Amino acid sequence: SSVQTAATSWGTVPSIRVYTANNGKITERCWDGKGWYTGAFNEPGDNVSVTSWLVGSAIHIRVYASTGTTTTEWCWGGNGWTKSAYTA
Amino acid sequence: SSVQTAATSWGTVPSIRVYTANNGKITERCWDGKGWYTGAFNEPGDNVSVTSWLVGSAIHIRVYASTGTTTTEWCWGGNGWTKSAYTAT
Amino acid sequence: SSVQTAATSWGTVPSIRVYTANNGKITERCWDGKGWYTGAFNEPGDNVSVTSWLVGSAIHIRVYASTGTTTTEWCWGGNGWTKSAYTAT
Ligand SMILES: C[C@@H]1O[C@@H](O[C@H]2[C@H](O[C@@H]3[C@@H](O)[C@H](O)CO[C@@H]3O)O[C@H](CO)[C@H](O)[C@@H]2O)[C@@H](O)[C@H](O)[C@@H]1O
Ligand SMILES: C[C@@H]1O[C@@H](O[C@H]2[C@H](O[C@@H]3[C@@H](O)[C@H](O)CO[C@@H]3O)O[C@H](CO)[C@H](O)[C@@H]2O)[C@@H](O)[C@H](O)[C@@H]1O
Ligand SMILES: C[C@@H]1O[C@@H](O[C@H]2[C@H](O[C@@H]3[C@@H](O)[C@H](O)CO[C@@H]3O)O[C@H](CO)[C@H](O)[C@@H]2O)[C@@H](O)[C@H](O)[C@@H]1O
Ligand SMILES: C[C@@H]1O[C@@H](O)[C@@H](O)[C@H](O)[C@@H]1O
Ligand SMILES: C[C@@H]1O[C@@H](O)[C@@H](O)[C@H](O)[C@@H]1O
Ligand SMILES: C[C@@H]1O[C@@H](O)[C@@H](O)[C@H](O)[C@@H]1O
Repeated sequence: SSVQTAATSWGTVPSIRVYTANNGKITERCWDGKGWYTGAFNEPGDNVSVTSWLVGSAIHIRVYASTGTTTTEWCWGGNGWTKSAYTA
Repeated sequence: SSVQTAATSWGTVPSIRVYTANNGKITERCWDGKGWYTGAFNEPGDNVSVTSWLVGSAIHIRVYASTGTTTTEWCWGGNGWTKSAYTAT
Repeated sequence: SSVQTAATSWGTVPSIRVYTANNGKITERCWDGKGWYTGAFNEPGDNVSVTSWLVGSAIHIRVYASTGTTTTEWCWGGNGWTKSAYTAT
């Protein structure tokens, strides 16, 4: 068995976010040009994927966290992480 | 066990496509700014990844669907999904 | 069981790189507009993800290769692949 990761990046610095599903929990490591740090994202899941887009200089991120057949969408728009009503 | 997903997005609306491998079948959920809907993509696979690029406002998508060691490339270019001749190795 | 892939792309040609974890080894298939070929990337891993960004016309790629709880970051910036000091948590 191994952990399962997902990655996204933006700009040219770059900024990078790496998500890791490990024993039913997803955590986040972050690079903004000056070291890797532990990010605010921490939610349940056995599987993770991610996508992101910029609106001007502001990053928007969607993290799809799945356990069993249930997928939860987590949303970042600059002010914290919230789960949406997204339902597979 | 759990399902396995892959996601891609484009533009600033944005549009998002989320692919889910579940019991050997990959399906697709779609967002173009006005609700989530079930997409046209439905193909066999135990594993899925995706990438996409824009040419102007036209989206192009490649979905890599795997079973065993066999990886099949599915292509969207505005007018349906088609399997390419892509092979692993 | 099945292989596990990750994909990235850039520009409008486009270029595409597909990474596959297969029996503890990750390999790479490449498209630059003129056929699929086996890429330089070949490293151990049971799981792979990837991201890339352009700086002008130069592609930069990070591949995250995991075995157990150990994740290795492999870096391409035009001159070959090297591992960084990236350590999970
Ligand atoms: C996208 C977001 O990134 C981190 O959020 C932290 C936020 O970090 C960033 C900032 O340092 C960077 O240079 C550019 O933008 C980002 O938003 O910074 C604030 C403090 O200003 C907090 O530390 C945020 O946690 C992650 O922690 C988030 O989970 C998310 O990935
Ligand atoms: C990329 C494509 O998206 C869906 O295709 C549907 C298509 O949707 C899109 C459109 O509504 C959007 O605003 C921009 O581009 C797309 O083409 O719209 C037609 C009706 O106009 C059908 O609904 C298509 O199914 C998915 O269903 C496809 O699988 C694919 O992801
Ligand atoms: C990004 C890189 O791509 C391959 O590297 C090969 C390199 O390929 C590219 C070139 O042919 C293309 O038109 C645009 O840029 C790329 O860098 O070409 C050199 C010799 O010219 C070698 O063939 C490199 O191997 C992969 O092999 C790398 O692993 C990586 O994905
Ligand atoms: C881009 C969209 O952002 C919000 O409206 C979310 O609630 C949606 O589920 C989608 O991710
Ligand atoms: C970008 C390229 O598009 C088509 O030519 C496909 O047949 C290739 O396999 C590749 O995806
Ligand atoms: C963008 C950064 O590039 C190098 O500095 C690496 O050592 C980092 O881990 C990161 O990927």
